[PDB]
Amino acid sequence: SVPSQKTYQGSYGFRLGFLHSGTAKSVTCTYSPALNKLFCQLAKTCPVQLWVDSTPPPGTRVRAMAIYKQSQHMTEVVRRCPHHERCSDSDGLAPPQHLIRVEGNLRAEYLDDRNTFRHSVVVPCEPPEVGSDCTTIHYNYMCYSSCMGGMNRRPILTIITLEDSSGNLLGRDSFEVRVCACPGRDRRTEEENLRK
Ligand SMILES: CCn1c2ccc(C[NH2+]C)cc2c2ccc(-c3cc(C)cs3)cc21
Ligand SMILES: [Zn+2]
Repeated sequence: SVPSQKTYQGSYGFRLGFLHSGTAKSVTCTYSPALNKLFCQLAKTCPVQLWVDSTPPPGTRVRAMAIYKQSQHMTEVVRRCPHHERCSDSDGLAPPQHLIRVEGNLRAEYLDDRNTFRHSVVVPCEPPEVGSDCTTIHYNYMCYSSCMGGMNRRPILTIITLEDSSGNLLGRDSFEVRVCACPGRDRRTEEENLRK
């Protein structure tokens, strides 16, 4: 009824990482460690790093899913709003209803869960390229947090799960997301509110 959001490194020491993009007015995606919150513009690239301490088996996958953060909305499926689900901006793979897309991975699979109706996007887990220390997935969020009839100003969390080939849990991490016009300014405002 509600997916777990408990952080779980598991046997492979799985966790996320984020770039340090700053808070200039021009920034399109920026992560706040103090808030555990990603701020991004609509349909812009959000790089999310995957870190492990040891190599998981072939066939391991990485799934992303959004849920509402507030308990009174947690059972509602997070989906694109009535406008954006009809705006014909598909990449030829993501269903138009899905909030979260993976950019530039032809092996991405999009699931409409037959029992919970929740949306998710899953890719094969891959090792870092030679010369790199981690692997990065590029996500896009396809509605604003404010979209009426959709998220409608309700905060969401993205849950990233490391899964075996059957879909069993190997690791879990999560972060709040705000999709907004000015992520740099909103990160500064919310960090100031937190300090106050
Ligand atoms: C989570 C992404 N990922 C990593 C992230 C950080 C580091 C540490 N670098 C210093 C190593 C790996 C790593 C090693 C192997 C694999 C895989 C191998 C196979 C066969 C499938 S995935 C994935 C990996
Ligand atoms: Zn929308």
